Amino acid sequence: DFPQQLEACVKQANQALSRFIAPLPFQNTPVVETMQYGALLGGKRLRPFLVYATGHMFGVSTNTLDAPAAAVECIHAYSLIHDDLPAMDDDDLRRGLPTCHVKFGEANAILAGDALQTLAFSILSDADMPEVSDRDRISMISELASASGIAGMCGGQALDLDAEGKHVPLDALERIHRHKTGALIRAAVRLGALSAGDKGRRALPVLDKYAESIGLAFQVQDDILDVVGDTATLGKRQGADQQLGKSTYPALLGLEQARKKARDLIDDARQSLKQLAEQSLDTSALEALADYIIQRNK
Amino acid sequence: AMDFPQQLEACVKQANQALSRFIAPLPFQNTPVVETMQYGALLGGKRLRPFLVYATGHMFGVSTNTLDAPAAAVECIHAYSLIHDDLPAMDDDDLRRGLPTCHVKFGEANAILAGDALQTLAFSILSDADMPEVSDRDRISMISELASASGIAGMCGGQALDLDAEGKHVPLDALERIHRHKTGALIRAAVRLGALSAGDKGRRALPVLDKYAESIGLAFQVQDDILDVVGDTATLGKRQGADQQLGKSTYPALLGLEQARKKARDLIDDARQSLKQLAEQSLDTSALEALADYIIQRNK
Ligand SMILES: CC(C)=CCSP(=O)(O)OP(=O)(O)O
Ligand SMILES: CC(C)=CCSP(=O)(O)OP(=O)(O)O
Ligand SMILES: CC(C)CCOP(=O)(O)OP(=O)(O)O
Ligand SMILES: CC(C)CCOP(=O)(O)OP(=O)(O)O
Ligand SMILES: [Mg+2]
Ligand SMILES: [Mg+2]
Ligand SMILES: [Mg+2]
Ligand SMILES: [Mg+2]
Ligand SMILES: [Mg+2]
Ligand SMILES: [Mg+2]
Repeated sequence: DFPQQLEACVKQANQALSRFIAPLPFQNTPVVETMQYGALLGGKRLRPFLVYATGHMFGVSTNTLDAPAAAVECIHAYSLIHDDLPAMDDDDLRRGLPTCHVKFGEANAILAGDALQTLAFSILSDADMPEVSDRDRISMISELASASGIAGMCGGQALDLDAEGKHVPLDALERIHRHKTGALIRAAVRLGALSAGDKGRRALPVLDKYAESIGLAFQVQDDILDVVGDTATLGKRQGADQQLGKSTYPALLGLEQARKKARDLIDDARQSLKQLAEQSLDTSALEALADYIIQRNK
Repeated sequence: AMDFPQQLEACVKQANQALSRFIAPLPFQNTPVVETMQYGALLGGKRLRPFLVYATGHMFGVSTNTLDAPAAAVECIHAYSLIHDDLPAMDDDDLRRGLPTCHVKFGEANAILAGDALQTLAFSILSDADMPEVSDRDRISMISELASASGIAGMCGGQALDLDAEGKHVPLDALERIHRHKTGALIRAAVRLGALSAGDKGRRALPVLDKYAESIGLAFQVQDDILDVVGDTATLGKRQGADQQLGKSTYPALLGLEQARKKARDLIDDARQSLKQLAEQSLDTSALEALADYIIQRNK
């Protein structure tokens, strides 16, 4: 039952984040309230899911995986807070609630996003991960940083800002999505595998292919749902991309062709999972998620 | 012997070289966002935090080349913090380091992402850069420290209290709290990163180096408050009376100029008292003595 595994992942990840947010100073001040709101209230937690599902393949303990799970979700949550700001996408709705900058003001959203970024790295450097070597811990931190910064998520966000109003062609659009979305999703998978020493790293070339495909599919589905989704189901505004002239898969290719591309990427993702079930790994959660990425309505 | 003004410039040249070396391999060169990081990180600034890193590591025989990593890292964090600080939602400044601020020059969006990227870059340097005499444990401790000094327990927490204190004329203890977090934490991290580069010898010095750093840390910000009142815009690189314009809670606003000055003097008195304990173990404290003094003698 995949919806129960989602649900359980959400609960598990939220307690992980709360564990790491609890010892922080300034509890019940605006800025920290904004971090909790942005990190913990709503969300599918698909990236934590990727961390846990990857790590679980190699038999690493869930409790260990809480660290990298919470960390990728901190980067993710920070990314949404900034992405909603007036200078960026100017959204007032996210996860069925007023966005961070709307409820707490711009200054607090900005700072809460900054602080969440930093918390991702406190967690990866300070958290208990019993069976993870120092060298491996450094590799997780290195990967998360590269995936989140100008070579990954921030760099894609900048390609996205520059492509507003230009209706860039397919190759450039692929480049935007792979960076702004794909990179962090590949970091999730990679953090899961990096928790698992030699066997985890032996799976990386293939898990990489898997991650690059679901990562891109995830963003084209995000683009598709922006066009055809209900504001009430999505938790954020239908038509937000059209309204700003964002370059997207549906705007360029139309809906049918964009759905077709997302399906091609999941077919390919499934091929890469087929190679892992040959290294004796149980890919069942990673397959269910890959389907879910393009079948979901939120 | 020792000629502070040329050490300061050599440190700027060395830190800029280090920053540059870590930015060059990055993708999207000559695009608005990397232009914004380069502008905000490299064009001007005193590089006092890198000075702290270098000077501290040098006391323990640590190689300058190794120290380029933590030093560029603390300066990456510092630079990001300024870009976000000047934003219209924050301090709404149009002028820094003699030039238009990143948001005026590049747009708000580009300034937010440049800042975001510079923070991340800080952690990519500490995780990736070569640091041959530094152990894994010490590199993790460098990351953990920069992290807790940069976020809500340090610089960001400090910026949020600063923002909350606008128009609220907070008393001395709450003002000290603001300054120790928003400014102190990162200067202390520069010192800690220098010491952690030296492994065990550096760790044994931390209790004391912390006392030093805690005092120059606070001093830094009270002198920054004083300079906001009495400084020439053209010398500061930033607008005189910006604090007074936003109702910021500052040392001079609360205590007046004489008393803020005296508090800065007293904190450097204390900072140099701590450094005497380190010179007693035959560590050369002269560069940190000199910097402590420059922190309240400076006019920018
Ligand atoms: C926020 C980041 C880095 C990426 C996602 S793209 P987006 O602006 O389309 O995201 P939403 O549709 O706003 O959820
Ligand atoms: C920029 C950070 C984190 C702290 C310093 S306080 P400030 O806003 O007074 O600094 P400036 O005077 O704007 O340089
Ligand atoms: C497309 C994207 C990177 C922005 C939102 O991603 P998401 O649909 O996983 O958002 P949630 O965390 O709210 O589920
Ligand atoms: C007061 C403060 C922490 C912000 C500016 O610090 P600073 O005077 O070192 O600024 P520079 O990097 O421009 O020298
Ligand atoms: Mg958005
Ligand atoms: Mg966006
Ligand atoms: Mg979208
Ligand atoms: Mg300020
Ligand atoms: Mg300011
Ligand atoms: Mg100031």
